[PDB]
Amino acid sequence: ASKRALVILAKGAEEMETVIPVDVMRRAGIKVTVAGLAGKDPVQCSRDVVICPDASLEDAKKEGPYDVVVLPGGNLGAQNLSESAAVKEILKEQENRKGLIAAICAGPTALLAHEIGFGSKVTTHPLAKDKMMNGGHYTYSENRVEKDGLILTSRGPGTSFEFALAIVEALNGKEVAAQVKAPLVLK
Amino acid sequence: ASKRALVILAKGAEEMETVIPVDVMRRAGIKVTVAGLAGKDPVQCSRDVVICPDASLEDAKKEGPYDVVVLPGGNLGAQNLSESAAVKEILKEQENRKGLIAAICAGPTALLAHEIGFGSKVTTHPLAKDKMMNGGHYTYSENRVEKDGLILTSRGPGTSFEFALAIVEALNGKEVAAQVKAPLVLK
Repeated sequence: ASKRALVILAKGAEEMETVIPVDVMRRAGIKVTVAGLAGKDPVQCSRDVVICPDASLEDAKKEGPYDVVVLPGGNLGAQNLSESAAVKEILKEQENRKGLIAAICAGPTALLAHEIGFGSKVTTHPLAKDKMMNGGHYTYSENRVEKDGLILTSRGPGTSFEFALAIVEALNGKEVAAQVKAPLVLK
Repeated sequence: ASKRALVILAKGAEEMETVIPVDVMRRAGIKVTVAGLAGKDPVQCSRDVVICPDASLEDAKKEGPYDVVVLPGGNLGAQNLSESAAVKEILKEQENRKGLIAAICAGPTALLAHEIGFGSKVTTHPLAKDKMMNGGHYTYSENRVEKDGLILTSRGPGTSFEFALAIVEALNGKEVAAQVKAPLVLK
């Protein structure tokens, strides 16, 4: 069967950090569901790009567990994710079932807000470090992509490809990741 | 005043090649208009990401000339751009007025279809080279970003950031490009 990914899209989400992983994972044969936090309506991203989610988080949630739950960054988007009880439940369940959780940029602060994976080595956008480290519940890393067990984090728009490919490797293996990477014309 | 950019969005367009330049240019203070080729309705991109254009190409066109006309890639999207008479007129006018034209991935083949900038040194996605070189109307380059005068081209999803930053430098200068680049956490 094909692995499945849940991407939670909220207003203020960084559109590059949303689209790059969605696109790359789909190139990997992963069944991706772009779930709107607020509902089924179009989401206005941080730089005003408007994306239409495949479904509402409420409905997507009802579609069994996913092999990975992806949290895009963007300050306002991360704040929305952090204040959502629905998101809290989803991450709690994913962590409990030992499923992968991937967050990029300011996205990881949602993990702190919902007390997810405390003790994990994580990274975030440089400007989100202080917020993420409030209380010292995680150990900080400057690696472009950081994967501590089932907690995978990344730094920003510029690390989106590395972040996406790391998720692909975790779900479908190194061979698939390399196959998907070549046509992208990356480094 | 602020520079203005026209991004032409067609069905099948590569969403990463569309969103990255739009986002980066907006970070640069450039007024960007995402114009839908088919109309004002949402556009289904190559990897099914659905983007809502700011306006129709027909209406965007009526909004005077732009400092840059951007053509995203994606095979099906490039084909749509190449078959559009509206696009032909827009590029002809931009070239005539000596305005910048930027195309990435398969996007440059739209230039060939509309006989734009013949004789220019250009690059495209590796798989689009043969189509672009039919007739030998351009000279090929393997540079990740190629800028020959007012014709700026790039190779693929993985060169999108370099492509966008090149456009920013061309419109607003090196200082602004560097300022916009730092927060992205690129190479």
